[PDB]
Amino acid sequence: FDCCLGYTDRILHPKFIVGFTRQLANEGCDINAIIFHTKKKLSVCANPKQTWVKYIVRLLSKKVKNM
Amino acid sequence: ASNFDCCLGYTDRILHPKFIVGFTRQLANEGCDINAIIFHTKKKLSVCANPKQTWVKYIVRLLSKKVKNM
Repeated sequence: FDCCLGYTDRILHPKFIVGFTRQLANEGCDINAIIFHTKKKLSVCANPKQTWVKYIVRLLSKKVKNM
Repeated sequence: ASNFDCCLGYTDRILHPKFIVGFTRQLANEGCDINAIIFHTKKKLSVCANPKQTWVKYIVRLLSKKVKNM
């Protein structure tokens, strides 16, 4: 994605996610977004304020501590 | 589908947090030889980084804390 202009409505499970990128408003794009990177080598634009989005990011972060 | 582009080693060049916009985790238990943190940048040039290093752990934690507050 160059800029996310809209968001997915489909909740993903944490096991499917290998990473994320943050898009910030006024840093090249007009809205904020979390871009999830999946095990299928696809990406998904997600609403940063949604619970499931924060949940995946929290779990990814905790795993990195185990590394 | 294709096999993942494993990092085989880690950069020695520490990056400023302001240039890191995301990361992907590479896990040895998913078949690559080593664990790695693959940092993503605005230019789309990704960097292989050592998960045990302080500069890496800081940036991963910082991105995560910022996301929580968004």
